[PDB]
Amino acid sequence: VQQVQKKLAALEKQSGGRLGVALINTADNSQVLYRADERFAMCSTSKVMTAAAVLKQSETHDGILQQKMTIKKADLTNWNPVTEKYVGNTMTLAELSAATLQYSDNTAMNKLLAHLGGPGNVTAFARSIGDTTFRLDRKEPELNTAIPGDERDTTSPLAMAKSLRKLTLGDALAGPQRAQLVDWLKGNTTGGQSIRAGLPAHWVVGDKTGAGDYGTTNDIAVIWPEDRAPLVLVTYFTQPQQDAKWRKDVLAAAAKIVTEGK
Repeated sequence: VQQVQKKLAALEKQSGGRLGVALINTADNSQVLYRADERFAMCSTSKVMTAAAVLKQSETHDGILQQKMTIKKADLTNWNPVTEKYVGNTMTLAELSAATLQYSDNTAMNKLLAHLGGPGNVTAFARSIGDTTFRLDRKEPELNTAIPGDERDTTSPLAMAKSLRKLTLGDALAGPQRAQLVDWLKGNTTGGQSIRAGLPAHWVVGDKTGAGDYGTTNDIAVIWPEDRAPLVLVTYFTQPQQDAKWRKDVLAAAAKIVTEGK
């Protein structure tokens, strides 16, 4: 309760980094905030707003998700778990969206950025749903520099939590698109050691992870605790050393602290 703030404060002190948490309990709209208004480098978590921008398009242009793009060996980047299997072939916007959300494929992200016309467009979309904090400035892999004091490609915990609620539970997207985004998040394969690790095994979760220089370790998610009201949670973490190691365990601990008894 008031002991939640003490635990979070102590968890950050032991971590040696800077922690950001925003929890929204949709049961009564109450919130748990820790540095909720400070900016953090989104890293791969920015892929959710990006994918949602494409889904928004599909609401007007029928069959857009079935539109193809060719994959060239010169498109490959530092992380191509899926795209590298299609070199010299094509991929639909649906496959690219899936590849970037569930495997955090970097080449797939840049493909979606090209389709949309650049990061400025994603930023505009954000603005269209009432988010005045979010901002995307670069593509993969540069957007993961996470340099202290740099505002490029950042956002705040509380603002990313609200936008995720709007996209997955609110009216920012239409029915079909909303469901498709929820299914993609639920199929993520990278969140095993983060938020999920701090929750009871049988709870249902949808999330997107993030990792960048300065050991920036993030994760955003929607959590369905048995038959109760869903919880929207954002855990952002970054460190002092540019080459610091990732701390997925710090997000897991923060998750437990704020969702205990929910």
